[PDB]
Amino acid sequence: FNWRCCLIPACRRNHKKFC
Repeated sequence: FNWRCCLIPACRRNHKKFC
């Protein structure tokens, strides 16, 4: 997982806060 989510749009949309 890591910040990979931050790079993925559909994921960072719900985990913007992660980054």
